[PDB]
Amino acid sequence: AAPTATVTPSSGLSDGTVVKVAGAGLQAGTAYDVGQCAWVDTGVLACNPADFSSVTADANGSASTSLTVRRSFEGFLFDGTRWGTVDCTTAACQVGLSDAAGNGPEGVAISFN
Ligand SMILES: CN[C@H]1[C@@H](O[C@@H]2/C3=C/C#C[C@H]4O[C@@]4([C@H]4COC(=O)O4)C#CC3=C[C@H]2OC(=O)c2c(O)ccc3c(C)cc(OC)cc23)O[C@H](C)[C@H](O)[C@@H]1O
Repeated sequence: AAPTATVTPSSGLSDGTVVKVAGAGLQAGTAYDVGQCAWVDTGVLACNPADFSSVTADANGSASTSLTVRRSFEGFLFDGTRWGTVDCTTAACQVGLSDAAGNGPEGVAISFN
C-alpha cells in the first residue's frame, strides 16, 4: 500500500468546525504532523495551531485525527515569526501531514462557501 491521506470534509467547514485528515502508507515508523497550513509564497508556510495533531506511521503508517480548521487562521510562519491571520479566503489552505525532516505527504485543498 502506498502513502496517501483521506481528509474530509474539505469544504463546507465554516469558521469553527472540525475536519478529519488521515494518512495511509506513510513512512512506517516516522512521527508525522497533521494540520491546516497554507503556502502564501515560495517557502512561506503559515499554519494554524488549532489543527496541529501528530502520529507516527505505524506498520504501513496510518494516521487519522480530527482537528478544527476555518478560513482565517493563525499564519504561524516556520521561522519564529508570525505571518498574521492567514485568511483562507485569499490563499489555498491544505489539510495534510508531514514529518520533521523537510517534507512529507501532501495536503488536501479545502474550500469555504
Ligand atoms: C521541515 N521543515 C519545513 C516544513 O515545515 C513545516 C511547518 C511549517 C510551519 C510553521 C510554524 O508553525 C510551526 C512552528 C515552528 O516554528 C514556529 O514558530 O511554529 C511549524 C511547523 C511546520 C512543520 C512542517 O510541516 C511540514 O513539513 C508540512 C509541509 O512541508 C507541507 C505541508 C504541510 C501541511 C499541509 C500540514 C502540516 O501539518 C503540520 C505540515 C506540512 O515546510 C516548510 C515549507 C519549510 O520547508 C520548512 O523548512
